[PDB]
Amino acid sequence: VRPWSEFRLTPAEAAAAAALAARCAQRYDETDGPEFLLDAPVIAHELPRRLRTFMARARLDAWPHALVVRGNPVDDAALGSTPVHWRTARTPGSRPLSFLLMLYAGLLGDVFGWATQQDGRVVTDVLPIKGGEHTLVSSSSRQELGWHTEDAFSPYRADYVGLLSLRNPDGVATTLAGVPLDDLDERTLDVLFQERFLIRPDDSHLQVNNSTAQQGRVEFEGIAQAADRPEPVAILTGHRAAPHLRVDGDFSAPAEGDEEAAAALGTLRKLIDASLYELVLDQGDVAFIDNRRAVHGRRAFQPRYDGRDRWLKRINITRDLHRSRKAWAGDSRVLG
Ligand SMILES: NC(=[NH2+])NCCC[C@H](N)C(=O)O
Ligand SMILES: [Fe+2]
Repeated sequence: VRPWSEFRLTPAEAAAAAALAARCAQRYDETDGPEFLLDAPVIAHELPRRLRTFMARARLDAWPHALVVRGNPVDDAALGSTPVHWRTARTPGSRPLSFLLMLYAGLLGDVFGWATQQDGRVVTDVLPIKGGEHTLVSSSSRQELGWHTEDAFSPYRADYVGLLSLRNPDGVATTLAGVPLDDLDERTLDVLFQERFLIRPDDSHLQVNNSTAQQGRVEFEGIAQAADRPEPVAILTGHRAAPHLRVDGDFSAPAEGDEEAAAALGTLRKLIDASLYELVLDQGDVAFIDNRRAVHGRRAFQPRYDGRDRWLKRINITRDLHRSRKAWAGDSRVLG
C-alpha cells in the first residue's frame, strides 16, 4: 500500500512513448514554442492506451499524493553529462526526454512557466549547481530542500508539478507529505482555514537566480510586492474532510502578532515533519505531484560534480490556464 498511484510501462509501451517523443523532437524546434505548446495535448492522444487510461483514472482518485510512471529508458551515453547550470541544460541528449515529459503532462493539464524563474522556460531543470549547495532553491544539495507547496505565494501556482528523472545514480529521495488530518484537532484545523498567514515568494524568483536580460523584467516587481507586503491568506481550503494545502516550510509565517495563527502553523510544521516520507525517482521515472494535496522537497545529498549528478526535467501544470489570466505576462504560458 502506497500513498501515491503507480504505473509501470511495459518495454513495448515505453518504446512507443519514446518513439512518439522522438518524432516530436524531429518536427518541432522547441518544447516551449507556441506550436508545440498548443499541439502537445493532441499529440499525447497517440500515447499507449493503457497509460492514457491510468492517467485519466488516477487524476480522478481522491487519495494519491502523486501519479508515478516508471520504466522509461534513458541511455546515459546518449544523454551526455549533467550540465553545470540550468542555463546550458537544453542539451541535445536531453531533448527527446523533455518532449516526452511535455506529452505526459498534456494528459493532465495546461503547462506554463514563470517570467521570474529560469528565464521563463516551461520545461525547467533541477540539478546541483556548484557554490549553491546551501541555498533554498532546487539547485541545492548539501542542505535539504525543505517541504513546500510549489509557488505557495501565488494564486496562479500549479495544480501538478511534473518531474522526469534523467539520472539519479545514488538514489536521492524526493520527500512528500499530505495534510495530517489524523492528528489535527478541530480548533487548529479551524484556524488554518482562516486568512491569518503570510506566504512570501521563494528565492527561485529572485533576479540573481535568473540571467542578465529582460527575460522577465517587469514581473520581478510583482515578486517584490509579494515579498514586502504579503496579503494574509489561508493555509487550508476546501473540504474539511479532505483539505487543500498551501504552505512553505521556509517562507510561511503567521500574520503579524497573531499568536493563535502561530500556534496552528507551528503545530502543522511538527505534524508534517513527523509524516514526511520518501519517494526515490530512479532514472526514467516520472512523477506528477499533486500540488494541492501534498507538499514536497528533497533530501540532503553530497553532490558529485563529475558529470553524473542527479538531474530532473520539471514542468508546472494547471487544470485551467484561464485562472491565471491576470498574470499572463509573456503570453498565457509565462506568468507574472
Ligand atoms: N526551500 C524552499 N521552500 N524552496 C522552494 C523551491 C521551489 C522553487 N521552484 C525551486 O525550484 O527552487
Ligand atoms: Fe518543489
